[PDB]
Amino acid sequence: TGGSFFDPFNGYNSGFWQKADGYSNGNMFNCTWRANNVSMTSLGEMRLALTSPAYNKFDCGENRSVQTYGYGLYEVRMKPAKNTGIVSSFFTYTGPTDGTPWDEIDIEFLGKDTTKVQFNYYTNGAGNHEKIVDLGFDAANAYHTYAFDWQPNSIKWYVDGQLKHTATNQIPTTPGKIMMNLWNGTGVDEWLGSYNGVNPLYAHYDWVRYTKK
Ligand SMILES: [Ca+2]
Repeated sequence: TGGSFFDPFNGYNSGFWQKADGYSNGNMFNCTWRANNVSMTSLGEMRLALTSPAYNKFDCGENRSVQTYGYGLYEVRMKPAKNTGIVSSFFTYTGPTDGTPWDEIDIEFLGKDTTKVQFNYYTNGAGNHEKIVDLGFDAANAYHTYAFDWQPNSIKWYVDGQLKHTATNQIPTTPGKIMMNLWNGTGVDEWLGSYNGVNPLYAHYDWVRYTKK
């Protein structure tokens, strides 16, 4: 696994992170990941872009850690994109492609309503832990700090240092990579709203911190 770190996103660290490029996840992810869709701003931010190179085709950005991370506090200072039919995320993930069980822990912002955040996690591919929380502000407007404390017997999620949600049942056990992506869905209209093709759209990440357990 990796040790504690802080990245201020003043520049793109290619020994530490890697960009998805040249393929689509398939199913609900109605886009092709492109390296060019992950970029660094002159303000010290990582920006993920949803862009359209041709009619009804969408390019998106996903960035992942090279190392894998285990128990402890994950914090992201970010602001999601705002639009029907999209998600901006910050999550941990390992699964069958990595020779392990599907273990994942999510903070997801459904673009159809950026005044709510969704929490979730999967343990050995079993999911359905969705919890939707009212933020009391519009996440798309300004940076906020979002976090999860992943322990052996519980996950605790925070918004600006305040506890919002706690899970205790069927908790993930396999270290995963730290990931962020922004994408437009198809086939999941009830969850995300339909996507209406509007672009470009951006999600911005000021910084990421992990603190080992
Ligand atoms: Ca920064």
